Amino acid sequence: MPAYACQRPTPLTHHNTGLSEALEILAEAAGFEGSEGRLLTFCRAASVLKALPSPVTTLSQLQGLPHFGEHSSRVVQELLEHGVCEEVERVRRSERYQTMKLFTQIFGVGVKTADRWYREGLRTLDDLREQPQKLTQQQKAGLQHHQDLSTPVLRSDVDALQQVVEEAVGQALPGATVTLTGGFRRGKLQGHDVDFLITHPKEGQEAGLLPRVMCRLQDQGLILYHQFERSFCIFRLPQPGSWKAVRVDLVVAPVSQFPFALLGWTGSKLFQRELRRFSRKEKGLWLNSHGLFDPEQKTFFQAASEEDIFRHLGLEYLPPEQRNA
DNA sequence: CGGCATACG
DNA sequence: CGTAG
DNA sequence: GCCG
Ligand SMILES: [Mn+2]
Ligand SMILES: [Mn+2]
Ligand SMILES: [Mn+2]
Ligand SMILES: [Mn+2]
Ligand SMILES: [Mn+2]
Ligand SMILES: [Mn+2]
Ligand code: NA
Repeated sequence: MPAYACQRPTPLTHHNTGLSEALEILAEAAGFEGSEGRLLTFCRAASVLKALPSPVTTLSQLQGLPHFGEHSSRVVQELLEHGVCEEVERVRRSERYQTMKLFTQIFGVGVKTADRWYREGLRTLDDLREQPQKLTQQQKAGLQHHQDLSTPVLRSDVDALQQVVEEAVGQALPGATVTLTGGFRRGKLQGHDVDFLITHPKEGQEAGLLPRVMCRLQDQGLILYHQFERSFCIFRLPQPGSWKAVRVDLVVAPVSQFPFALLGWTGSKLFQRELRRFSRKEKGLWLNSHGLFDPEQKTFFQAASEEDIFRHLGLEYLPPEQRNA
């Protein structure tokens, strides 16, 4: 088992679901306390289990696996022996965890804002609604639409959104293309948001495109909220006899950068952090969603595909459906 | 022990 | 500070 | 919390 998640296939569904979910509770709780290091370790240990070819049945099977030390191994041992881990259950039913999770899941609210609200005694969404004076425009939108935004987005929803985005993009710039990214590109059947990457085959024609796209969507009455190259919107998606709010991200990249932006926006989050860590620490190259930089020769690697990028990093190619780290 | 990814709005 | 993957 |  390789030590970096970008070195191993990770499918969407796997053979250690319960174990990985428990470790990801502890990872999330570490984040709510600001312990980014512990969050990462628990996230990586969870992802190792997702990559295994069969169920862990015995503690012996953890020996030699990367990111399993005393703590993550104890968690697994208790779940193997009792079907529950007392630490995990204590986190689950703690008022701190429940409230931080409820608050941070609001669009516009991060750990730091949720933490300050928690320290102020706030616990519920209606607590936040009673003092709108204390909210940003973005948070007011996230709270107004919170119920819809908590409802799973389905693939049928995605196909309808993509057609309307393509129609606005085609008017903004003939020849521009729309690619579905994020978790749907990794094969998920449901999601909590939809992500699109927009480019044009003639380098430079994409400049100025996103304002033109947004203005057209707004004029069609489709934009419930928006605020450049990245747009974090809330779309009005028609539904049987009604509609629902859906989070949509629209991103523009020049075709020279498109492989890097595709790679980054396709995720997963952990996969991209691990890929960039691997790039820098093992290969001495600096990766982001714009490009891959050699800091010794001071040159950018030209890529025509994701396959190019994996090759330039010395990694076996992984299709999106195996990047579910 | 230091590191933990790296951007944009 | 928020957002993204 | 774990790795190197
Ligand atoms: Mn026991
Ligand atoms: Mn997404
Ligand atoms: Mn998104
Ligand atoms: Mn840019
Ligand atoms: Mn230390
Ligand atoms: Mn970037
Ligand atoms: Na949030």
